[PDB]
Amino acid sequence: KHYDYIAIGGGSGGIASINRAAMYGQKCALIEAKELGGTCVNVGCVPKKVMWHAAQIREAIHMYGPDYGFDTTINKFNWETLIASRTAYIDRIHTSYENVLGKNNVDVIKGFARFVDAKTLEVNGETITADHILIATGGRPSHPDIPGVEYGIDSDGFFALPALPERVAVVGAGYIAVELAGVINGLGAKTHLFVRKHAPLRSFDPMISETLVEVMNAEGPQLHTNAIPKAVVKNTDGSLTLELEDGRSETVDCLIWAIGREPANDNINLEAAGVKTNEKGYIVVDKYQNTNIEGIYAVGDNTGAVELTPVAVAAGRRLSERLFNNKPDEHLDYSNIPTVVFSHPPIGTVGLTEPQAREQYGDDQVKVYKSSFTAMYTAVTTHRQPCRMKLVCVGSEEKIVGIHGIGFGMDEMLQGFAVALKMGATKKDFDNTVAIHPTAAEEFVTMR
Amino acid sequence: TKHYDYIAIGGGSGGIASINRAAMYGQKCALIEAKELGGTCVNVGCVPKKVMWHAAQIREAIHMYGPDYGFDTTINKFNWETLIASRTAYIDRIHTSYENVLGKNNVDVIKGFARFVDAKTLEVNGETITADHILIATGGRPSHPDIPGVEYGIDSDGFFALPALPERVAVVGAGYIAVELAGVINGLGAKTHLFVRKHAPLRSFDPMISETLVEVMNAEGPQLHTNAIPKAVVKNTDGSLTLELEDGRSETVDCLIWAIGREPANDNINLEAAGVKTNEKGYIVVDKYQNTNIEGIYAVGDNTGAVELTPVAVAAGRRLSERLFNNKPDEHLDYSNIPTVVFSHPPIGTVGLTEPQAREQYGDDQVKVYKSSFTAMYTAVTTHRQPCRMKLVCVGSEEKIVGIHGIGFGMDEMLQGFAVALKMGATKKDFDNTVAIHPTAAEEFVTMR
Ligand SMILES: Cc1cc2nc3c(=O)[nH]c(=O)nc-3n(C[C@H](O)[C@H](O)[C@H](O)COP(=O)(O)OP(=O)(O)OC[C@H]3O[C@@H](n4cnc5c(N)ncnc54)[C@H](O)[C@@H]3O)c2cc1C
Ligand SMILES: Cc1cc2nc3c(=O)[nH]c(=O)nc-3n(C[C@H](O)[C@H](O)[C@H](O)COP(=O)(O)OP(=O)(O)OC[C@H]3O[C@@H](n4cnc5c(N)ncnc54)[C@H](O)[C@@H]3O)c2cc1C
Repeated sequence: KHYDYIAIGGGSGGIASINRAAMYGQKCALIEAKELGGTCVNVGCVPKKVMWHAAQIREAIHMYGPDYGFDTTINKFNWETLIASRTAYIDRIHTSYENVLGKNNVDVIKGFARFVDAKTLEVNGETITADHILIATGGRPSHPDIPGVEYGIDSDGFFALPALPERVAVVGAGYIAVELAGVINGLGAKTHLFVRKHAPLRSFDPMISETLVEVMNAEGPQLHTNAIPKAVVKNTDGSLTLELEDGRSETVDCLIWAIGREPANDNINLEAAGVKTNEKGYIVVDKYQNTNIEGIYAVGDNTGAVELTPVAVAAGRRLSERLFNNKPDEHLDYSNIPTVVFSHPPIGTVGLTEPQAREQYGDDQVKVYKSSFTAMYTAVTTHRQPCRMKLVCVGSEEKIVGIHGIGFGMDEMLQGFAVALKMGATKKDFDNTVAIHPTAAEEFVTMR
Repeated sequence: TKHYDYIAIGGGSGGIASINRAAMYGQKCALIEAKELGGTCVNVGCVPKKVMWHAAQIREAIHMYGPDYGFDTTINKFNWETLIASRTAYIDRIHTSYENVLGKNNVDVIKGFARFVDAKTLEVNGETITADHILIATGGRPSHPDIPGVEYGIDSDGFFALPALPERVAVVGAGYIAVELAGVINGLGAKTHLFVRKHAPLRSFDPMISETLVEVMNAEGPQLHTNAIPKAVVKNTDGSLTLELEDGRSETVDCLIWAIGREPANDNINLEAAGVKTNEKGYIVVDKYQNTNIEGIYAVGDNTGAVELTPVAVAAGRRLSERLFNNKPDEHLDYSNIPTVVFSHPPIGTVGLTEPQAREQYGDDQVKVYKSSFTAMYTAVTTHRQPCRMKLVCVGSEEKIVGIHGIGFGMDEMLQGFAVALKMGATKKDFDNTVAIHPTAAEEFVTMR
């Protein structure tokens, strides 16, 4: 069959790009091998945040509730109820995506697509062709090459767990590892986080990784630094022992590898089409998401750009705007992208870390404002938690170039500040806005 | 007589903020406070109210949302004395923090009630003190209706003094304080009734907000009673109270809270002696710079009739001290586009014009509204789904944003940054060119179509 536009992959980039193209009168197909919504709906953003809210409830009950006067017994934590509630919600989201594609008159093809040539794809026996093809195949979890690697599960396997294990080891140091260790610790399992160097989230502003270690030392998970996995041994009683190169070992009931992800660009016969990948296997794209082959584009996690859904969505929509709505220079600016990590406590960051701003503008130019306070929710309890915020300003005008915070409230406060940063906010702009009291967010507009 | 450069009558939000900033530029200052430092906000307002909102959030997490997340829990005991002890200890720590700053600033704090002797002289505890600049920042107090049995009701000060949680509670009023208190008390488990005089609470807020709030109250409490005009309160034989309305409806509760309004506390300090003029409602009249009619006397905060919020008293007090003592002859607070959060169930955040106000001021042809409505993800997996509704109000070709309104989980922390953007003159394009953060409620404002 022939189409104007085909997107291979029904994840964040594929759905956003095909719906926007279909609005401009293009006849479109979307090929998806598994579930609509991709990694973020099914094994990513959405089920992760439900599990985070579940940890938050268990912490309100068990950790903070006693100092607020609530003596509570958790009679049972029914894991199947939570998974059944999470699954029904994701099923409702699937139905909504289908409804939107249908209204848009997009043909959804369920199957695994491979290139025959630059303009031709085979899917389920059938051959289809199009003048514009978007490869938005995402990625998948990496696994280390060590003895016993196969006794560990990865983030996909975490969402498929039948019960919460008693003792859990999470290996990795990026935001996924930190979020999963934070959620599993919050639900009551004995949780260990193993990072290779001295702290998780090493690329984040120092204030953020410092505070997170602080919190972890006070409330779990148990952090183990300088940990290089060497082997995993399955024990007679079925437990696992993770061996570190330095001789340390830990015996857990479940081990999750959360070391990194790799691109899923490999069994689709890119060779036929002549699309060039880079060393790491990412599809190489220019500013405009163009591959080396005229008429083939890539967006999302398979291009090696930052691995976030809003980025695959925004790049995918701007691409359909360029191709089909004659906006020849439309493209995503990949700077000043806001990130929230659903750690305990949450992290929000946009712009340059203080080290980056100093390297780029010089210490002479950089003024940093910082605030450290106890989160009001925790201030009346014996489990007080820090909240730390930093504004990084450059020049005499103190133009804001980085906003960073860790503490309750960071997840919802950051979006509006990211709009202000994108507009070119100076410290004066923030100070001239009246605070909202009592909130964590008013700290950014009353820094001195 | 002791003589000061600057004296503030009232140690609450505006008095403390103004005196500290004056003291920073070397002015010798006195602060007179008749009760506790921090004023209404610290002692019977912002701070204890938010601590009780958190306690209602924890009881809702245990009792309402937790079972659908798989937690089967028994609340063995809700110890109110423990909650009140934690709350009170926290406020005592804040009193100490204020004392520390004022002390480091060499401000003389006088505990007693001040009254004017003439335009430059105050008497406090039999002593006389004088100053070249006097700031009246006396705040306000709860109003009470003039009807039989009003004294069987308490007001919001009395709420923070409750010795226990009553089983049945009536809150009478329709503004943000009645709404917050009724949602907290309901969240804490009491049978709660909210009585409003017309069709909905928060009638001055954008219609989307009062509408959604009614929906939520009808689904999860408090019980809302509209067109309610209190006629009398009867104390019954058993101790309960029956509130009787003008149209003949009646309700028997164990506690009744008046949260109908607040009046200025400007009536017992002998303003006459100083020559200061107040308006019909008893507020002190000030200009753009917080000047009263008497040269050298100024007023800020709730006793001027401006918007009754702590950040506004603070910002106007600090800018007044900059204008007077740090050579900024034009410094003053812009009272437009002040953001507000209401800690209702769910919270509300608003800044700028409501859709009605924007249509009246700019005409229907100029106004473009964008709206979004969805289920809060926290509640979406439970049997107690709660709406989240958001609205951007835009004007002109450029779609300049003039109002941002929302009700739903997350509105309390997301609004500050969008208020900065609105203050910067943001258009809908500026929100649209910012990359979203997923999954949040706040990303809805940058992806509206
Ligand atoms: C545990 C976890 C948590 C995360 N949390 C967040 C978060 O909270 N916020 C956030 O912004 N980001 C989050 N992310 C990242 C986000 O999920 C990704 O960045 C986003 O999904 C990437 O979009 P995409 O379009 O590139 O690919 P994907 O969503 O991965 O989708 C690609 C689709 O291609 C399909 N497919 C692959 N090859 C073929 C083929 N040849 N034929 C047909 N179909 C094919 C796949 O089945 C898949 O559905 C998270 C990721 C993980 C793993
Ligand atoms: C229940 C409730 C909840 C609220 N919640 C919020 C909120 O969450 N956020 C928010 O921004 N605002 C909130 N407010 C509003 C806020 O509390 C007020 O706007 C703020 O306190 C006003 O500051 P002020 O300086 O004008 O007066 P106040 O804080 O009231 O202080 C005035 C002070 O003057 C003292 N005084 C009076 N007369 C004399 C005298 N002659 N001599 C000596 N001392 C005297 C009083 O004892 C008092 O301490 C709330 C108010 C209430 C009642």
